[PDB]
Amino acid sequence: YVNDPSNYQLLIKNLLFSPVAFNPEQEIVYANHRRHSYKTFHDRVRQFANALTKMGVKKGDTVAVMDYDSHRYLECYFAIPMIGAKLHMINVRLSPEQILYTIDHAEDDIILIHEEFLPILDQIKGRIDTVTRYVVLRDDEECEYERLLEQESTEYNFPDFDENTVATTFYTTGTTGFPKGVFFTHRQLVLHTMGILSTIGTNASQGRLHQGDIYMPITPMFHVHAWGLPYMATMLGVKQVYPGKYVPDVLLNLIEQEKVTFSHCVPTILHLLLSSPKSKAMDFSGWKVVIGGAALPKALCKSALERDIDVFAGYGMSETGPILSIVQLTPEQLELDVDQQAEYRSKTGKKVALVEAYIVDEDMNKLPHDGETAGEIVVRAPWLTPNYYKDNKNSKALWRGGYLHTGDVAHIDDEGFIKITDRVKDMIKISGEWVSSLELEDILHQHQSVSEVAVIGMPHNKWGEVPLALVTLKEDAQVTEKELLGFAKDFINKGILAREALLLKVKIVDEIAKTSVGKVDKKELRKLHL
Amino acid sequence: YVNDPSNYQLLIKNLLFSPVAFNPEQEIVYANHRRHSYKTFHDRVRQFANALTKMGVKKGDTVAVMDYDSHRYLECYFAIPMIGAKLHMINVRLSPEQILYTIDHAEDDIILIHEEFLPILDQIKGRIDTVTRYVVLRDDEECEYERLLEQESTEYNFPDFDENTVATTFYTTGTTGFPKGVFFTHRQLVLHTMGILSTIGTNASQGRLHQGDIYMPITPMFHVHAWGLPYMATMLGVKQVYPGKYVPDVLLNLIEQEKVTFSHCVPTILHLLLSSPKSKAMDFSGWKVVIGGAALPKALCKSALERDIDVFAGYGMSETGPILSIVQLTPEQLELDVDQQAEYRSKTGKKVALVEAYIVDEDMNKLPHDGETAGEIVVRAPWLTPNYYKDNKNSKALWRGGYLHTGDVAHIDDEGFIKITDRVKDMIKISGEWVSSLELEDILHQHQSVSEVAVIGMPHNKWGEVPLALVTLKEDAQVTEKELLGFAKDFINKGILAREALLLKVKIVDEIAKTSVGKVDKKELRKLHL
Amino acid sequence: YVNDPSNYQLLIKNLLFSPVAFNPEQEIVYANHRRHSYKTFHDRVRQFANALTKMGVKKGDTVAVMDYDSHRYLECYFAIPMIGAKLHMINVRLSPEQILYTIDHAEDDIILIHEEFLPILDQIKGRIDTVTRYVVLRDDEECEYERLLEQESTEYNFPDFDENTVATTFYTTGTTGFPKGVFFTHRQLVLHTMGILSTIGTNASQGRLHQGDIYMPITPMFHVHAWGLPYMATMLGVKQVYPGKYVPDVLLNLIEQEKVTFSHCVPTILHLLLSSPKSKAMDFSGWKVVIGGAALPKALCKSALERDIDVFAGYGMSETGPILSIVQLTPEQLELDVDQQAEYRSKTGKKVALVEAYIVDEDMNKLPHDGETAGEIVVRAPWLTPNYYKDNKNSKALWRGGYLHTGDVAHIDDEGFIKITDRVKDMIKISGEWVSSLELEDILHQHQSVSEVAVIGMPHNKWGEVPLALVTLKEDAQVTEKELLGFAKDFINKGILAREALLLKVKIVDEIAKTSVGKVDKKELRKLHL
Repeated sequence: YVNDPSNYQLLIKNLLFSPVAFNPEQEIVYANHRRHSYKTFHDRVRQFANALTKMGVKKGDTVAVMDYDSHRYLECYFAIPMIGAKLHMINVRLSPEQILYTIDHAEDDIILIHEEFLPILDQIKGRIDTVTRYVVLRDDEECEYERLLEQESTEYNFPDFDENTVATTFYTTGTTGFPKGVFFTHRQLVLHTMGILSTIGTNASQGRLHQGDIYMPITPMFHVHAWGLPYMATMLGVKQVYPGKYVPDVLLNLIEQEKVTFSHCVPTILHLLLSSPKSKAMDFSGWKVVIGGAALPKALCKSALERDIDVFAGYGMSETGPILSIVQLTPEQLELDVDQQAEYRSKTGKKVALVEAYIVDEDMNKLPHDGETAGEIVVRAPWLTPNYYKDNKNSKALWRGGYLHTGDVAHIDDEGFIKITDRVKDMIKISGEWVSSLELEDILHQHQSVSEVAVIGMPHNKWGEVPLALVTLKEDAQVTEKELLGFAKDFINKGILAREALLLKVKIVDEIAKTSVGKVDKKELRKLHL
Repeated sequence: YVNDPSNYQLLIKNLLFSPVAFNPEQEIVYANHRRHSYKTFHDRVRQFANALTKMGVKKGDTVAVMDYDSHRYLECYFAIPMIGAKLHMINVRLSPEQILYTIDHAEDDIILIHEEFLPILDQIKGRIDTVTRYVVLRDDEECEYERLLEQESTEYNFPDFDENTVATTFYTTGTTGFPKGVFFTHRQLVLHTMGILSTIGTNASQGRLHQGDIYMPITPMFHVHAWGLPYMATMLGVKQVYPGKYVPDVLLNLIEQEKVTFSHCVPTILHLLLSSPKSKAMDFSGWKVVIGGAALPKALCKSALERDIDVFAGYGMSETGPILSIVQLTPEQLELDVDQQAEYRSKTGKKVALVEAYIVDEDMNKLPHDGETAGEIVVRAPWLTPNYYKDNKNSKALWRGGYLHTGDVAHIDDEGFIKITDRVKDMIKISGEWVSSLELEDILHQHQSVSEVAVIGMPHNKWGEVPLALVTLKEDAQVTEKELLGFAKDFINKGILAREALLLKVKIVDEIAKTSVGKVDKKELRKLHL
Repeated sequence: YVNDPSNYQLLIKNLLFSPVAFNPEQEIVYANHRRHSYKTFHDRVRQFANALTKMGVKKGDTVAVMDYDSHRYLECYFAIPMIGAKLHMINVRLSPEQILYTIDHAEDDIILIHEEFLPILDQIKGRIDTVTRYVVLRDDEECEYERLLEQESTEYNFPDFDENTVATTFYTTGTTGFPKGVFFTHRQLVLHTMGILSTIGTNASQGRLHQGDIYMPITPMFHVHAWGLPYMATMLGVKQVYPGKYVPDVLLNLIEQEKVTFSHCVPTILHLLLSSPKSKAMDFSGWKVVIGGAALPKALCKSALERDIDVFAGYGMSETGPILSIVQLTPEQLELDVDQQAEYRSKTGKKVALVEAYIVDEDMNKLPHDGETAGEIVVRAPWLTPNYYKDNKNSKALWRGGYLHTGDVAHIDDEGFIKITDRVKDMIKISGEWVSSLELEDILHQHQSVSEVAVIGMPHNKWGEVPLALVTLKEDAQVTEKELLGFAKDFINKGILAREALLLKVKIVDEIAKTSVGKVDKKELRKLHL
């Protein structure tokens, strides 16, 4: 590759070696395990580059990583792409067969795997080909990664190449029969970091990330590049703390002792942290957790707001950067009380810089943003995956009509706020309208003797797909289906026949199938019940 | 596509419409079901082309087929490639998960499936994407294929395109963790037909296929294009009989009544046909079955020769055309008695026209053809798959050193005869030599109280991989491991320590794992026992 | 040239070193002169390659050959093309001026010429340029070719190149004012060999070439690559005998002593062999001569059939491979008596594999194959010359309408049999119909006092071109033109005015002009008489 120095390429090496702020004394902390300055971080990155070069990794090669959140993952986030190789992030929460399929599909050359992830490999070891070396990662000095790093020198001349070379890749289950692989380039990652920093960094007084913060992820970090946060924090040169195993008590201790101010987690982890007895006497009025997993509930937002936590939501769908929208509060919205606060903070949010985000039905129409007309979200951003890896027809459906299809049905307010109502496949197509099953699930969950509710659709000649409810009862709770029918019929304000209460067809089931991540298997319930 | 008429392209349409001999009165017979002349066959091919065009199949599309041997499969062998689409042959003997993986990998658009293969689809129906239409095939008039054909006209202008467009594809399990997809072009198929017709058609008086024969396959016909035989017979314009379900009594009745003279099957089916009571009073002295499945045994060849059957072996490995070598007997070899006949007819054979077939060790050396020096077979033929579909590193190992690697270890006689001794992965690497486990399996199977034997290797510091035997005993047979050790030690004439009898390590196991095809799972036994 | 080993090229070296059968003990025999095994043949081919390399012959060079049928011509058929050079076959039966024109047009670099062809060169020696070396060939040890071969080693690495490189070329007089040069590639020759072997090798019991035959050409072998037979026999590894001078007694002795079973000759040579006194006590019931020169007569076929000779006809026109059609007899046609045998064996035949062979008038229409509608034969085959060398407008007329024009007018039966009736230029265009002069020549030759007859056309205002007969009388035979007119008028069953007997215009001429090959100079008779 030959490049004229006038022509500038957006590379991750520019993100690391030309940050907004660089403090050599700033420290990266791995929880109760290790602590080293930014200068040591740069030296270790160069050592890792030398070690990867020594093992035969080249520009076209792929390196797979399988561990928790640590300094090693942060070093892999940089060193591998800067060599030019591909960083394959493996979802350790998938089934061993799916993990093996992803490894075979991506054709990884070297695998770095944590010690306590070894049994998962042990049952798919012989099935794996195309892999030459396994590096075992440990939390003590007997780590193979540490022994590999301590042999190399801290001197590397990082090459310059085209900004469109692929840097990272990972696989998402989605709704297809096999996991789909998404990929991004150096330019896309750099632009995502810059745009999100411009969006959330310029807010007046709420939900802003600045150079005085202390960062600590609470998301798995093999999903969606941990929302791009580790790239951003390194760009700001802020203190970074990595917890590892995600134990609520260790997390609370790290927040108290390291003075963490910025984080991102999911509603389940936030609820566990808030309900922990250790947290009842902990100061929380400096913390700005970002909830992005799925559908931050209003009650959880209220409970966090009563603890003086700047909690706000964001949207990302694992092939869109991921960040597309974040709730931002104008100064006259900060003076509202906790109910109006929790109303706004639980929304999907306004689109971030350089995002279009139209609402569109089938045949691509541009339904207005009145605030109640729902439709599928289609976006155009500088950091979208062009297609699926080694796929043709799903790639065509992904970019149908010239826009990326999110698969989420939402309505957009006149002021720009987005409120996601359901998923495209989960919409019940009664007659000629489209009701969202989420509000029926919420209504049925309001019952005192109901634990979990799943709503699906079953064919019906005159009224299309009609709804069906599977409910799980509580301890020593036995309410007949007629009682639940009356409970749902009690509510008002909905369309269709009367209030669409003649076809609820609620049934009581002991258990509801869930994915390996922990999400209801609506497809399967469809297979089981129809 | 624009072509100068002077420039000639080798296409399957030339194979069908410009045969060696064309008799409109010659008939194709589907067993006790249907019987129609060659003119009707051409009309049905044109009707199928029109029907496929009507459903939206185009040049780049793929059509999958799942049924037994019938006129419909013969029509699919032609019509789909002549449109320019890809014919994906699905192995119905694989597990449903493997079948689903192959369907997802090949991205089939339309699936033609037999009725009694429906349950297999029923458990993978929802997992399947990228498929638009399913056509159910039946043996009566309610077949969807027949109803689709009877609407179209018998008039089609078949296009002309580049001879390098892919025509057929199918998947082989091999030794990898996932099935590997191989593909061939129109030119390769035409050249394979022409070369094999030139090779076996020009023999003096034994094992020759000519225009007066009657053809009937006994191989699954989704493997290896049924050895290319259906293409060849259609080229010769000979009578063709398709049995379907492969029931030994129906097969014998078809051979008796249709006067079948040429066939290809596997040793198991041949043994079942020979041992059937119905066959004890059947005339067999016009039949020229070709055995190509795997390792035709000498005893079976003798038993068939005592029934006046011209039985001979052929070699094909599912990515080599498949035909690479066929045994051909010189006129002074026909005067030998049954023992010398069965010696020669059970060999791998001499290479067919336009085949190189060298013997080669690691680092690619060209060990001489002395008759006892074993090595891996590497070939160069006009009908080899260039690589594996959507694969990189296995493709590199397939064509390592500039030759296609068969994976079979054999020795070549000075006269050109090849004798396959084992598989590359199944070789036991004791010390510095390579013993073949097949002869030890044969020796141990010679015991009176032994049913089946599997030989594997287990590590040993001073002598590399050493052999281990897993044996299954007969009804009320109990012989200790020491007795089998002495039985193996009784024989002579082998190298290594004494006769390599200090490490046999024979063990008795109730059952031995087998593939879905019925072959021992040596990899698994390795996983289970070590 | 760089080639990926996966990409296979069809080369003559593959035809020689990868045959159907290779027997090192099989011998090539030059009549009463030399006899050497196939291993010696391969060694001599390598030696000739080394010798040609030593003289400066390169890929683009051309080597001309001028001799009879011998081992040297067979070695030139292989060695020259395998180097990549062009083999120019010179017709030694042409006039010295035509030979000189062909040499100048083809620009030969080295000329190999037999001793007794030296006088022909002596009168055109000074006129020749662009030629650097002359190699004199002799039948004794003083041959320059033998002395050149005995210096080189038997070791050559034959290169691999594109399959579309030109291999052979030769010149045909045709109907143009100067000889026209045709050329073929390696791929075309290999495909011709494979296709004809597939066509004639797969016949049931008549007219088949197999690996147990003994081959001996009786055609000049500088015409039409000797019908491709020497390439085919070498591919089958059969014994080959080369007679040389074509003396009938030497030919009969070779057939008797070498046990020749397959041959190809012309009707004149066959008649000379059958009428020889030596042949009256010779066994002929193993011989399968192929007649392909021109228009095998029915009487000669009957006479050969009474001698128990499997005599059959073939069609080739010197720019079509040459083989296009061969008569093949179905098993129920072998049971007919000698008259019906001679009827079928004298026909042009059915088209061989991969040949289209439509019948077409001017403006390219596709007149039906009823069996009596005549038209010009146009073909599409994998082994047709794209054009004439260094020619433009004749090349356009050769491939007019997208098909190669044979120049022969024939009718095709409903069963596929072709019967050539005349040449396009020799058709008499009376009024609005086209009569063939061949049947009038046959009718007039039936007279008892007639030796030879030539029919031409002369203008006539109201009836287009009308026929004219030039006849030669026998010894002391004097029949007036009126007697011949009445003799022709006696016959019946023809169209046009009455029986087209009012314009015969028969004339008696002492001699009729003939080409240097021995064919009537109809153009010249047109020039002389009109």
